Amino acid sequence: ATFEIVNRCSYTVWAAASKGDAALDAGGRQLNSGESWTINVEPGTNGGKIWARTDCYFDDSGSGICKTGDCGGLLRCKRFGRPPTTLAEFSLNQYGKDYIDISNIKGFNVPMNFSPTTRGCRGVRCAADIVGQCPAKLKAPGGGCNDACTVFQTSEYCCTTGKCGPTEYSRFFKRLCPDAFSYVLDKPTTVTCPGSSNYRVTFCPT
Repeated sequence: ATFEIVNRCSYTVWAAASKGDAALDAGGRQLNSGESWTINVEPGTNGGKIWARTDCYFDDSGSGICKTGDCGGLLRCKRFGRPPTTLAEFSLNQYGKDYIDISNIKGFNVPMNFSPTTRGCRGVRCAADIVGQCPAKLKAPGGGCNDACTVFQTSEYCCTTGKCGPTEYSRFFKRLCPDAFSYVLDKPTTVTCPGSSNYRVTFCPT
């Protein structure tokens, strides 16, 4: 599958793509304002994620740090990023279908649209000013809006037992972005697409 990753933000982002124990394609790249990066994701990829990283500093070997979404200090991500990260999530060619969603379960840093570029399904978007509106206790001093599990580490926020409900904090994300997951057991907002669809992830879509 092809993913076109497009930065419409006025600021540079460092895109990242991983399935948690491996990079997808090159794993990461700088995207200046307006730039597009096309990656190839292996068919059958289960639990893939794409995100933006902000305020990164890398040396000549691709080692450094990002203020949001850092993946063990690498330009080319092999692992998932440090919250807060708005997440484009996908599992491809799962019994003949693709499954896509946006998640705020690991917080929010950059607004994003995640849409198919091929026929047969719809896209999802979380484009509200979640950082600007972020509850005081969730504001990441490094930048972005943390999820409550990251901040408070409770069974209720982290859904440790598999029995959690919505919270004041999850309802904040849900109110601003109804089409993204706000907590682990949220009513699913997953879109079913034809197997082997292609996609575009757009940062700052509005």
